[PDB]
Amino acid sequence: TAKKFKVVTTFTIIQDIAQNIAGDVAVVESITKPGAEIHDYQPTPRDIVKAQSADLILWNGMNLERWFEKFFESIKDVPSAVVTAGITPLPIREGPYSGIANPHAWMSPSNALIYIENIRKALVEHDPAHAETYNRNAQAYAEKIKALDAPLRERLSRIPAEQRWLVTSEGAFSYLAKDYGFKEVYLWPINAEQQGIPQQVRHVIDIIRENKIPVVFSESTISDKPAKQVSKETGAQYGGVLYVDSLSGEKGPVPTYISLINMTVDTIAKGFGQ
Ligand SMILES: [Mn+2]
Repeated sequence: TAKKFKVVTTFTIIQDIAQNIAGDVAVVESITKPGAEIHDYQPTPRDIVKAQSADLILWNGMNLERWFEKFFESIKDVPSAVVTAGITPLPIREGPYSGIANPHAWMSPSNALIYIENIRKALVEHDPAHAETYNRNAQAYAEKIKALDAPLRERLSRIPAEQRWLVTSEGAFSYLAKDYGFKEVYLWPINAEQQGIPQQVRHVIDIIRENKIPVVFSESTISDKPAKQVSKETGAQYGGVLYVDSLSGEKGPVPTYISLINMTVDTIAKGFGQ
């Protein structure tokens, strides 16, 4: 066991999934730090160094990392792999990114099985000496992710179907909402320029009052202020922060992809009174 295979991912969710497949034969590091905004991140010369010293670079695609393709052009002789191949996208409904794929495919545990398989195939292709370890690790981790779905689905099914409105800041939850039958309301369709402008807040407030939706949420890499404004002006409580674009630090409450899915579903469920 000389030097371990080095994998660099764009952001922390892919880092944790890939590290579960890598196990002990590869080290996986994320370009973006926990808590950093991932959509419009601005890479630095130190990020170039980190990616250039990798043996393999993984990214989400589906219009997540607006910085990645310009960034990757600076990188020489390092293979890359998009980990969303074979996932059917949901389009963004409105705004300047309307009609392109929503990037947040990982919030569906079913979709995470495809992430796992894409990451497995890339590691097997570019580090074939350890294919047996990657294959075995991916099979074990897929087993965990697959069993994750039933308790979550049952938990959210307790909410009456007609009351299943998921009101968040970024429209980051479309794939989770589809899986578990939530209608989707958000202050902005995808992180970008305009986030909490008027008209946006206005429309969400009207839908809240119309349907007496009991709770609204923010997310961990953006400002909580628009969501707290919406809850102050309406009958909805501020349900807290959901995790979607970033894990927490390793000593934080959301250190892993599994903990992110569980925490986000628990917070939603608690926002509705379990
Ligand atoms: Mn996002």
